[PDB]
Formats: sequence, structure tokens, C-alpha cells
Amino acid sequence: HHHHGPGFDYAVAMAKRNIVTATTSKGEFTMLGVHDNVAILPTHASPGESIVIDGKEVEILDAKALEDQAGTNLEITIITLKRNEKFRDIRPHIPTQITETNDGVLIVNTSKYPNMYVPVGAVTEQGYLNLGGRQTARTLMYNFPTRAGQCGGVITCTGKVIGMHVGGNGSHGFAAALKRSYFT
Ligand SMILES: *[C@@H](O)[C@H](C[C@@H]1CCNC1=O)NC(=O)[C@H](CC(C)C)NC(=O)OCc1ccccc1
Repeated sequence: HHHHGPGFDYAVAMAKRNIVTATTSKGEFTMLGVHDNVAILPTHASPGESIVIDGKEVEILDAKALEDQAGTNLEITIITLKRNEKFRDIRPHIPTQITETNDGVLIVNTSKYPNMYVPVGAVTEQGYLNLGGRQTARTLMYNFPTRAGQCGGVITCTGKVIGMHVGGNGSHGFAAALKRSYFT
């Protein structure tokens, strides 16, 4: 087998064109660009009227904090950027279903955690979880000691973008599940 396996190669290829580092008033977050001018951040990143990407202020046209049908926070905020550059459309890589895997990779890219690729192993649906005081729905859980600064990180498996890191309790990490219908 190749030294660098399919999960890693997929993560790196996804990151190169669809992950940027965004700075809000709450600091730097890994940020997935989904299509056109649409990206996602952890809701607690609290994007304001603008964010910094690549040292430049980029206006935010809209920010939509996602909730499930019962009103429960999903901890995903969809933001729309005022700029002409379009993100490679990766919607086809986002599953229609909340998706588990035996082999997930957490992708983080900030000045604190530059080019971080971690195979977190099993990614399992958890559902409703109180994340340190923030009630959250549709979470995924992995057994890896994630830390502050990694939120916004992308969870992938080969061929799919399945979650966005939002929390952790010391020994485990938690992601907001991604579904294609969020972006269509
Ligand atoms: C990223 O901003 C950060 C990542 C956490 C920090 C510790 N390890 C991580 O992976 N997310 C949070 O700090 C987060 C923000 C909420 C408003 C969603 N809350 C959090 O992770 O609380 C800790 C906790 C999680 C689950 C059960 C009990 C406590």
C-alpha cells in the first residue's frame, strides 16, 4: 500500500481548496468553504459583519445559525461572503445522511495548529449533547483529546465531508454532523 493512504490524501486535497483560516472577534477558526461564497463556522465563533481571511477583511452578507426542527442548536452557522472568488463546490462530497465512519480524519488549520491532520478513528453519532453549557443536536463523537483552537476543524472520511468540530470534554471530541440538505 502507498505510504500516504486514501483518507489522508482525500483530507489534504479537500483542505487545499476548501479549508481556509477565518479570524473572528473570538479568534482563528478553521473554516470549510462549501460552494460559491458559502462557508461554515461553529456558531460560537460568532462571526460579525466581517471576518479576516488571508490578512484581508471580508464582509459577511449573512450568517444563519442552524437549528433542528425542534429548535435545538446544531452549532453550525452558515455564512455568506462578499467576494467574487468561489469555493470549489463540494456539496456532492457532503452526504445526504448523518454519517459515521470507522476511519475519520480531523483537519485543522490555524496559526496555532497549522496543517493538522489527525486520524481520530471511529466517528459515531451521539445526537443531543450539552457542550459545556451549550445544548447541541446531531453531534458526532470521536475518541481523541481535542482542544481549544480546533473548532471549525473538518471531519472527513475517504470521499466524504461529514462533520465540523465544535467541542470536547478532554478525552473525546464532538462535531456537528454535516448533511447536504443544509446547503441546498
Ligand atoms: C473550540 O472552540 C472548542 C473545542 C473544545 C475545547 C476543549 N476541547 C474541545 O474540543 N469548543 C468549545 O470550547 C465548546 C463551545 C460550545 C459553545 C459549543 N464547548 C465545549 O467543548 O465544552 C466542553 C464540554 C464538552 C462536552 C461535555 C462537557 C464539556
